Amino acid sequence: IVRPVADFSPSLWGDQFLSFSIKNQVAEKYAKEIEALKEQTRNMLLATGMKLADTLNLIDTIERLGISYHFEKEIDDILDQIYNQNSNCNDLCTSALQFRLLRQHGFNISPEIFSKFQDENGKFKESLASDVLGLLNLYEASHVRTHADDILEDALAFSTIHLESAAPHLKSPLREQVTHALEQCLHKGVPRVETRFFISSIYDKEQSKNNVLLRFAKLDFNLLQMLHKQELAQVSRWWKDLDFVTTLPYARDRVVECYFWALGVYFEPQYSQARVMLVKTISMISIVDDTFDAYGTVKELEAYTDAIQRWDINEIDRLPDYMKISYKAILDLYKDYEKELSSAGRSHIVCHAIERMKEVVRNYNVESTWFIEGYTPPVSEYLSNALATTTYYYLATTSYLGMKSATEQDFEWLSKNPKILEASVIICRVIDDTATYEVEKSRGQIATGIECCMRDYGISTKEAMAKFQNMAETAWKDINEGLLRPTPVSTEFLTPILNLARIVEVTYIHNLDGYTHPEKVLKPHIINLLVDSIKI
Ligand SMILES: CC(C)=CCC/C(C)=C/CC/C(C)=C/COP(=O)(O)OP(=O)(O)O
Ligand SMILES: [Mg+2]
Ligand SMILES: [Mg+2]
Ligand SMILES: [Mg+2]
Repeated sequence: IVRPVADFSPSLWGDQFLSFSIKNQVAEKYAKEIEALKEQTRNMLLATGMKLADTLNLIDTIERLGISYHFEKEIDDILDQIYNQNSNCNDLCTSALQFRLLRQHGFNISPEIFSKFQDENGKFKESLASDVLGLLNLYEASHVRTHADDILEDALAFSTIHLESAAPHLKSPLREQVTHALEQCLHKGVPRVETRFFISSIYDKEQSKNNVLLRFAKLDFNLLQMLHKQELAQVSRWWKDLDFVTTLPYARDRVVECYFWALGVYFEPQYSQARVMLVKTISMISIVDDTFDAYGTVKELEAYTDAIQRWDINEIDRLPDYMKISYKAILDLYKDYEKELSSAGRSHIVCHAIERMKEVVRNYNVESTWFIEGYTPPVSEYLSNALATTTYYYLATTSYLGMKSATEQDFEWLSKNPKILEASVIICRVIDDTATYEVEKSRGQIATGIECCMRDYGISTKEAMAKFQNMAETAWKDINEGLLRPTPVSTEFLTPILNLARIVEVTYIHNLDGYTHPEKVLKPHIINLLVDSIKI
């Protein structure tokens, strides 16, 4: 008796990532020049007597070039002084850039800086329609607004229509920059993805470009990439020596895509241990999801759920043979995590990710019960269960394990479901439900998010999808507020949550599943970050 037929596609990568040997003489040549270039760039930033506009473009450029992680103190000192001087007598270009940079760094600059660009209605003067650089910087700023910033309600609609109108007659590479911004704003994009584009497609082709910065950025990207390929190789060998590819054939083989996810949360060198731990957890929870979703009967899913709650190797024999495989690999993974952290006396913190995982599994089992019964809950009740099945409470907790500065007090903050984490989870939930509604409705999912929304409020599929779209917009306003100073925990521990929200937006862009169907969205990203170097 049982089970379903297989419909998931295999790893489109094969074994091309399994073996990477660093050219050690090259790695050392790149690092040699980067040291030199890094200090020239420090002295650019610490130059006395620059104009406001010149300082902001410098800082903007270093950030989009992806080398700003080298200068976090310098950039901060400078923005703090800009914030505290209240300078605005400027143009739309400089004002909007000033607003965006300060807010992204948590400085609660007043949105009244924009009042001089508006009439008596809080609607932007149409005489600004001929100023393309002003419109571009306004467009990017409009994505960083909060609930206190309703003066900016018109800014996205206003800049968009006039950038669309101007774009075809613009010189290059400006035209390519405007066209790309309309597809993907800076604030909600994945940082490595935006950096690759900017270095190669834009800055490399500017006539105004600074040669020192460009070469710095190219060498730095390509050097980090060698690190990332080493990480991916070692994770690929771990996945292979597990061999779920042949013994648990019902599950997707997506370890490379899971690594891309992890790289989106943080790309810097100091988080290499954190990235390796995170990707192992993503790929394992993905197998557990396919067990609930694509193979296991209601009886054995109940046994799997209770074994996860009790968390004890003694429990394996109460499970079907095929569940013994994954269950043992899960218990083993956390015993590994404990050993790796034993060297800095941080083993005790592992228990936090584990409790979050038990929670994910309970809700997988509820979601299954709803399916068998054909139950369509209220939107209220649907959310109470379906928020945790995004796994985002659990990946956020897991992202802290490998960060050497995460303290127990940091995990306690996160355990209370703070507002910035709840918003990141809400974005994942509603975007995934909008993108995959038809996919599931076709194969009997009565308990799908949009369908609860339709039955509850008594509305069409169009109106349901627009209410979800709107929940996502509210959630971004709450993320943006959550970054403002004074912060509840250090900023280092907020950025991973923000980056989780960015991954959703990039993966589900234009509205179909990019994780299940990687060749859609992710394949070109993975090639640009992890296969092709930037050509010097
Ligand atoms: C939610 C999400 C996009 C997570 C991305 C990162 C991650 C943990 C992937 C694991 C596998 C997963 C949740 C696939 C979605 O399919 P599904 O339809 O079984 O997921 P669902 O039950 O959350 O809709
Ligand atoms: Mg599922
Ligand atoms: Mg699934
Ligand atoms: Mg789904």
